[PDB]
Amino acid sequence: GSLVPELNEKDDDQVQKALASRTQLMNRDNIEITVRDFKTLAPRRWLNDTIIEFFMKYIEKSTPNTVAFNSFFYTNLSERGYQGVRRWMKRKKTQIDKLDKIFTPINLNQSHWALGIIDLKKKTIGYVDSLSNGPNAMSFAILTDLQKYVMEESKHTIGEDFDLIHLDCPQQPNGYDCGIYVCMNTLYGSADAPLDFDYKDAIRMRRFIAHLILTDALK
Repeated sequence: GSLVPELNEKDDDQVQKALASRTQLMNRDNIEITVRDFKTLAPRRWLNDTIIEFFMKYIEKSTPNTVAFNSFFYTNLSERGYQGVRRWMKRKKTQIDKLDKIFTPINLNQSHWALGIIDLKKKTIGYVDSLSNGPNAMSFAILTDLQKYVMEESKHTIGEDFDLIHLDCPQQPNGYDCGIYVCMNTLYGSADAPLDFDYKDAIRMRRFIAHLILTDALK
């Protein structure tokens, strides 16, 4: 009972084959994944938005009272404020007051992948970064924006007294696995597990997402 499973020989081979066609692999929940996107899961590649979006949607479907927005959520919120994201929640067929958590993947400066976690139960908003400098101006803004989102989306019933925290997490050994670590932090958060994974667990994530894609995991 760990969270990211080890693939069996048939499933791992299905991944190798799809990675070698270096073709559409999936079109569900309005996410088309090609071999092109699938290959960003290949060893040492930058995970693209589409893979992030797949994984968010998988977390949503596999976690009660949980929303996990795609990377474009935070970009619209940042650039346009609450008004630019005002229908996003309703499109999820739920109300913010009925949630345990909201996950927001954050693409800082086209490259750096980080995570926001709004815990409605714990009444915290966390910034989780695997290539973390400590608190900075960007992390403060994220936290501030995510707080404004809670306050707005809830018609000002909740969020104003949330703890704005910088949540420690496992630090990546390299400068390209941000994406996978966001995914690792999301899965672990969604299970209320401590962020105590290591780099070997992160490499298995790559194979896992690839498996979920190939086995049409979004039902």
